This record gives sequence, structure tokens and C-alpha cells, in this order.
Amino acid sequence: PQITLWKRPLVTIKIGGQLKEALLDTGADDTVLEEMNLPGRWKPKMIGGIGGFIKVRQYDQILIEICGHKAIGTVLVGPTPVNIIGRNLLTQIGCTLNF
Amino acid sequence: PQITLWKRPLVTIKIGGQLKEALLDTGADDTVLEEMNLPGRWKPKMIGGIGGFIKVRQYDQILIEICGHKAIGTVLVGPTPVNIIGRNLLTQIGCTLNF
Ligand SMILES: CC(C)[C@H](NC(=O)[C@H](C)NC(=O)OCc1ccccc1)C(=O)N[C@@H](Cc1ccccc1)[C@@H](O)[C@H](O)[C@H](Cc1ccccc1)NC(=O)[C@@H](NC(=O)[C@H](C)NC(=O)OCc1ccccc1)C(C)C
Ligand SMILES: Cc1ccc(S(=O)(=O)NC(=O)Nc2nccs2)cc1
Ligand SMILES: Cc1ccc(S(=O)(=O)NC(=O)Nc2nccs2)cc1
Repeated sequence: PQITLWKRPLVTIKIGGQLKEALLDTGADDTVLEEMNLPGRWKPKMIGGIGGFIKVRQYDQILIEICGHKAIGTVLVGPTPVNIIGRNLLTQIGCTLNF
Repeated sequence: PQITLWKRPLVTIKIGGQLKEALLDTGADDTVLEEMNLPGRWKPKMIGGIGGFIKVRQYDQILIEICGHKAIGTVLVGPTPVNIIGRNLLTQIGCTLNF
């Protein structure tokens, strides 16, 4: 769509044959999702934000669908309290900020 | 104008006399800038994200220019490593996500 920001920009995502809600985030370099089993091998990673760092597992070339828009790319899993769609995936669905 | 997301969506702001860069951040509720000098009476406030939380200072009715769009709102001030423009001002300047 064209989505307003009066309300948080949380959309429906599909990943792993599971439906989740996530936040379209121009403030995130990377896509980080709450704890979930996922296929293939991973590598260790840290991400930072407000008030420090946390550890995550990087998985590559993952199929995700975001309001019906398919993308394959990197997805990180760990103790985020919010499912976040970051720029690496927002680009793949054509997402822009406009005003 | 249009901001595609291949790089961090950075923009020029003008606030309390000064020129700065700040990130347009759709997953930020509030606006939060690096330590600076704003006027008069402020209240404590707590904001958190990945990894933890910070203590900030809340300044209300602060005037700000964001990419030539004027806005008046709550600016938060504290130890964030990046200046963040949140939905509180993104809404005032007519900012939406398009895909
Ligand atoms: C989502 C992350 C992957 C993202 N991180 C990155 O992309 C980082 C910079 N990149 C990165 O880590 O890459 C690898 C790296 C980096 C540096 C060194 C080595 C390796 C990030 O945290 N980005 C944040 C900005 C930032 C950048 C640098 C440093 C510090 C902060 C926000 O823009 C991003 O949009 C998040 C989303 C979020 C929110 C909550 C939990 C988890 C994620 N918002 C926030 O952190 C904001 N918090 C909020 O908006 C919350 C929801 N509000 C809040 O506390 O409100 C009051 C409240 C109080 C009490 C209860 C409830 C609410 C903040 C900017 C205002
Ligand atoms: C676009 C899109 C379709 C379907 C999903 S799904 O139902 O969550 N799971 C999968 O497709 N898994 C996979 N199948 C083959 C390789 S990875 C997610 C995203
Ligand atoms: C459009 C635009 C003009 C001027 C500015 S300014 O010089 O940075 N600030 C102000 O003039 N006044 C205030 N700042 C804080 C409270 S009242 C900012 C934006």
C-alpha cells in the first residue's frame, strides 16, 4: 500500500509456513525476528540499538512474504521483542519513504 | 520527495539553531537526538529498543525543520548514537511508506 505512520507500520508476513506480524522499519539495517526454528546453517552475529547489543543467528537466502510481496534474503533470529523488517528486505518489495 | 532504502535514509534537519543529520525511522515511536541544548523545563523519560533502554530528556513544542518541512513536536534528548526522527514528526510532515 501507501501506509501511514499514525499507527505503527506492522504488516502480515509469511515465513517458514507461519504467519507473523512485523514492523516495516526504515530504522533497521537488517531483518530481525523473534525466536523461531529455521532451515540450513547459520553464523553468529551481534546487533546494536538503544541501550546496547544482543546476539542473533544470521541465516541467508530465506524466503519471506510481506503483504504478498516475496523476497529472498538474510534474516536474523534472536531476543528481539518486536519482529522487524529492515532495509535489506524493504528494498526487495520496492518500499519507499515519501512526503 | 522520494526516499528509496538502499542506504540508511538520512536527512538534513535544523533544530535549536543548529544543522544536523537524522535518520527517518518508521519503527521509532518518538524522536530522539544526540545530546544537545534545548530550552527550559524538561521531564525525565525512558525509551528502549534492542539491547536495553536509555534515560532521556523530554522537550515539548520544540520546532524542527526536516527536509524543508516544518514541524512542531516532542523531541527527546539523550545518549542515542544516531539522531532519530520518529512517527511523532513523520506524521506531521506527511510521511508514508509506498510499495
Ligand atoms: C532493529 C535493529 C536491527 C536496528 N539496529 C541496527 O540496524 C544497527 C544500527 N545495525 C547493526 O547493529 O548492525 C551491526 C553492527 C552495528 C554496529 C557495530 C557492529 C555491528 C536498530 O535498533 N535501530 C534503531 C535505531 C538505533 C540505531 C543505532 C543505535 C541505537 C538505536 C531504531 O531505528 C529501530 O527503528 C528500533 C526498533 C525496535 C524497537 C523496540 C525494540 C526493538 C527494536 N527502534 C527503537 O530502538 C526505538 N524504540 C522504540 O521506538 C520503543 C518501541 N519505544 C519506547 O521505549 O517507548 C516508551 C516505552 C516505555 C516503556 C514501555 C513501553 C514503551 C527508539 C529509536 C525510539
Ligand atoms: C513467498 C513465500 C511463500 C511461502 C512461504 S512459507 O509458506 O512460509 N514457507 C515456504 O515457502 N518455505 C519454503 N519452501 C521452499 C523453500 S523455503 C513464505 C514465503
Ligand atoms: C523552520 C525552523 C526555523 C527555525 C528553527 S530553529 O532556529 O532551529 N529554532 C527556533 O527558531 N526556535 C525554537 N527552537 C526550539 C524551540 S523554539 C527550526 C526550524
